[PDB]
Amino acid sequence: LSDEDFKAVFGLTRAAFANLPLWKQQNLKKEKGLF
Repeated sequence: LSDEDFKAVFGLTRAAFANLPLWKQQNLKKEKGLF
């Protein structure tokens, strides 16, 4: 995912996503298109 497209997916840039705690990253990744 391109950073800005990633932002379009998750609402925040990859940097900001990584700034999030592991569980939050996992939650967002699950929400993306896993569960």
